[PDB]
Amino acid sequence: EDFRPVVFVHGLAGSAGQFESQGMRFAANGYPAEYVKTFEYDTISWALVVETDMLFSGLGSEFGLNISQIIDPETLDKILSKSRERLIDETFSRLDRVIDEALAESGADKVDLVGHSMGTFFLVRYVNSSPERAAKVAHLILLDGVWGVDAPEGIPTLAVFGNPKALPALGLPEEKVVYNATNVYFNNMTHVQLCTSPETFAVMFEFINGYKPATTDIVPQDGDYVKVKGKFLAFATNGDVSGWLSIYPIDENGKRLTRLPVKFMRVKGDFEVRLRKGQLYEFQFRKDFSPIIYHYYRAPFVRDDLWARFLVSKPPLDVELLILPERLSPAAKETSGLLLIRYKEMIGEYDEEIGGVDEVYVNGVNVCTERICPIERAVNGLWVFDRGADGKSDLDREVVRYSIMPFMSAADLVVPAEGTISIAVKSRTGGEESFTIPAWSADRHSIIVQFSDYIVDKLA
Ligand SMILES: [Cl-]
Repeated sequence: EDFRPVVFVHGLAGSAGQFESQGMRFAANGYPAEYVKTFEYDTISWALVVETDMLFSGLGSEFGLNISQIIDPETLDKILSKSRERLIDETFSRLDRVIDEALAESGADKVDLVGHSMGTFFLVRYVNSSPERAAKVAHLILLDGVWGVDAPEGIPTLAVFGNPKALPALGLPEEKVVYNATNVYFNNMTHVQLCTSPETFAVMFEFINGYKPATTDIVPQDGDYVKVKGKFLAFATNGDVSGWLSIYPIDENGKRLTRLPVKFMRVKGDFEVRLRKGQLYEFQFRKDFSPIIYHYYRAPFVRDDLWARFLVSKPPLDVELLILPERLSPAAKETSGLLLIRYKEMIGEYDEEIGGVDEVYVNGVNVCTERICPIERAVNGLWVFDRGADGKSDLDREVVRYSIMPFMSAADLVVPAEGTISIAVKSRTGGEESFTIPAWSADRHSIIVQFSDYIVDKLA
């Protein structure tokens, strides 16, 4: 049996990340790893400059609208004043090039396209832009995005929808339906969860090949060394980010097992490295013109991953600024700053349809309350710092500066910069995950811990 390449188009504030576990699920099922292609683009210019089209009644922009608030007036003016048409020629061109180099390197003739959130809106404009394009497409998958339109002409369509409750920005929907297509609904999944979900990988595999797949678990591959091919790129705009990568292996408490790194390298966007399967690692990144030190943490690589993404904070959506006032008080040398990420909504409020709530333990305190991670917010990024630098942990006063940010939320917690910190998460879909890392100083360090979208319960 033979597979055809797949291209993945992220949604607003998204990236290849949302399709990293999917790329590995396809891998263990035969798919040669280098076939799962991700297409990244400027989610901020797209939603602002294109999706404010009347083509879907301005329905795609909704999300770029809110997130743009943080933009500097001069720079936002610059953005909107870009030519709507040229940015679509340019961009859809880069997608052609990408799809070609696909068929070409694989020998197949048709490819399968996947779209998520604003990304669905993207794909559709694309497949309907001409015949020659709709020609090079085998099947089309539209994850929890556009609805209320007819699927492209003569091209097998698949559209999956999650619980709308966790997606305010799309509104009053009685039934999400992409006409004449195969519709699948998981009313027990939230927006991004549904993109990285295993239960959603199955439906995907079947619809594009013709048969359910062997497994949907992340399979630890034979061997001692895995190949990671990631990228340090700017949040939301996905531009390449320049810096220095130092890799230090560590023990169950974040302490470095070597005095020097096992890898130190110049990075300008993309990067490749060979690492030991199942080994804990700390990714220390120093971005250009920022004296801040970034400590990236996550679960070990049980197998080749060619879609790892490390998100950096850059202009125009310099999201790290909102935390700036604080990083600057002398209080900072006494607290630690954390960013908890999980491409699977961390819910703090119960909802029958959803089925549960997660718990995120930072130093014993659970920071995934009902007022910090309500479903509406669809929390994927979570900042944990000393709000105000008062040294007091008001966990009931929601940090307001994230009100507007899509997919984020924060929480006023004090995490002592002495010894270590302990993040422990009991996922709402069963399974705990836990990390213990050095408690770095908020004055010179930022800490990014990334939870795994997939988590097993070999007993439940
Ligand atoms: Cl605030």
